[PDB]
Amino acid sequence: DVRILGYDPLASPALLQVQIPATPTSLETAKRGRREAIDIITGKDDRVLVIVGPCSIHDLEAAQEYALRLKKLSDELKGDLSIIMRAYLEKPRTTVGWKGLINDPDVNNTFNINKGLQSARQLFVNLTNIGLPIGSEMLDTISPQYLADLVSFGAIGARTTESQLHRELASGLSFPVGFKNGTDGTLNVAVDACQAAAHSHHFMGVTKHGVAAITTTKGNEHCFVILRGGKKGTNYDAKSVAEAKAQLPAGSNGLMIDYSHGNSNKDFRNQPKVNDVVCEQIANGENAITGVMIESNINEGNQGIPAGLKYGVSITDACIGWETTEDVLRKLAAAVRQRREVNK
Amino acid sequence: VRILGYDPLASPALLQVQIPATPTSLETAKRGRREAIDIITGKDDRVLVIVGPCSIHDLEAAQEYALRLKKLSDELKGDLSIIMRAYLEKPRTTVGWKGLINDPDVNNTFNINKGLQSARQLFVNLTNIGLPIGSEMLDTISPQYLADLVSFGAIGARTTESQLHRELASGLSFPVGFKNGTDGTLNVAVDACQAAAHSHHFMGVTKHGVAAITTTKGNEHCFVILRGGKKGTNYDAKSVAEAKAQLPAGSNGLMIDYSHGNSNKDFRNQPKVNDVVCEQIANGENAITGVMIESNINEGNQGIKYGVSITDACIGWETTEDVLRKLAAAVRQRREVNK
Repeated sequence: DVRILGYDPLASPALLQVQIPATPTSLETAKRGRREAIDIITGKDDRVLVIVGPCSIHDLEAAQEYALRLKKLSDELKGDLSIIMRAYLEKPRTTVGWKGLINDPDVNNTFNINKGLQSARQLFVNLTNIGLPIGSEMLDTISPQYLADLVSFGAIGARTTESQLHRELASGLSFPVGFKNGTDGTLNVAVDACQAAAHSHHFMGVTKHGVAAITTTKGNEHCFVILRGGKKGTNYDAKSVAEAKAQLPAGSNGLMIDYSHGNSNKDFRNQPKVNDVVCEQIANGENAITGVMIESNINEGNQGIPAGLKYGVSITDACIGWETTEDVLRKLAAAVRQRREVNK
Repeated sequence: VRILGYDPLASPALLQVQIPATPTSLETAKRGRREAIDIITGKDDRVLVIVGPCSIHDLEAAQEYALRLKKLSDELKGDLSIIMRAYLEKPRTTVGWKGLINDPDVNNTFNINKGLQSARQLFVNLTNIGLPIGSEMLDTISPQYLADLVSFGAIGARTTESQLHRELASGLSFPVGFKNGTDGTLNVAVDACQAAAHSHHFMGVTKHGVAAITTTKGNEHCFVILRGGKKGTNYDAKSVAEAKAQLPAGSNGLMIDYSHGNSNKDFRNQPKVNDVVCEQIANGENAITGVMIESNINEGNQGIKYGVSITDACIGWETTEDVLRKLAAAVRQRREVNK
């Protein structure tokens, strides 16, 4: 313990779950989000699954406002799109920086993780309680025990798609899991991850009672590849999509395309450009594209962490604002309708 | 719905009572760390060598290997500081045998409590003969059971980018080598060393086997391991010059893995990589402070024979002697250059 400063007590999952119960609405919402997401990625439904919302959540009330606008849009476009809100609680850093709402809910380097788990769970109940399903990046392998009952979708980030621990984690999650392609822009690691996660694994993990035990998973048949560009370039276009389709094994689920990150080339204004190219593929009969991801907030851009934060603006990566989001989604729903025409 | 179930797990503290370190084991681990630190931080002009099997599946074969390695270590100690690879955890490309801890019987029964007892008994057995050991830290819970015996940890190419493994390293009491990425570039290993040098706060399992919030202090003894990848091998002078060019101030010396990416998928290339690395060292390259060698009693591998790897192919004992004696010579030559 030369490099361990200390340990602080942590409430168990079971304890937090009693303290912050899911409402029946929250639970039905999470189940429905899972059902719709499965039906889409497995080709039973010809709608597109859309994971859309903030790069990260740092503000429960602004997250609620965003959610109410998203749910309204989602009610309008539900013939064409199954919408899940990005409610991301955990942020992998290039080196160091704010890791998200759980790790440091006060965003002031006090690292009050019990309050962070309380805030995260309260947030997930608040969003799902209005009938809006949520998804998050599953970065921590312990935190999902606190939150999994409320979640309809998990992502594994580009920096952890290759990680055996994250493939083991995904193999035991009760909802669909998207693996990002690697930061270098190649697909093989995400295809490999979906294979690995489809198998049962045995590994040490923390239970609802907060104790380590040996977990046996069943394997998760609802993992899919997310194309998110990378060093080798963007990969949302028809040729990259064809390339991806060629690498997918029998039994594979549909592809999801992330408009942001590697596919935006360091500029949120590019998300609508990626939309137009993806919509052209879909409208013209591409059925292997079953999902998209969009980094969207109330207002566009991002800001520094100095509290004196501007309302409704990301404190991590730059997002498109709400108004651009509505345009992009209506455009995407139009493309879904056209694809239906092509398929008849 | 996707959890079949949970089986009880002995706590780290329990297993530490059940399989105690000897005083020699503890001293050996401490010495291994001191020596590795002095090398990677430039205090000592010997080279640090992490050498031994791709993986351990057989404690008796590992012991006989250790006894040969400890004897060679005593011969070459003015020039090399040797730590044995005792790798218990193996990351797979998709699926396959994950190593001794996960499935000690190698038959898909997954008796993790027995794997942890075999792992700890193995680590005691090796350090008890005065030979320090090192392992890849894949599992973030496993180190609680074994850390007192370990002098070096590696983070594999597939997990150098993972925030969880950078957090882990920041709290380990020994030097940690981050492998470069599977694409063959070093940026992610440089970033990882930066990240692991900082204090972190995260949920982790304690010695009593319960989850708690850990605060780490940061690990200043992390270094980059050059291990090739898609982009090509990276053990040559140009690769080393490019690597030194991206190291921040305060960086530790580089380690070169002779195997994996650097071997073009062919264990017989490790002595060729040795020649090229020796030539740089002998001629005055002081940034190369460590090497890593996949070595066993007998050469090659086998699919799932005594002294032969069941994972990646290794060089055999005799080749290993020759490689390490040549390396030692290169170290002596570098001392001459630096005068």
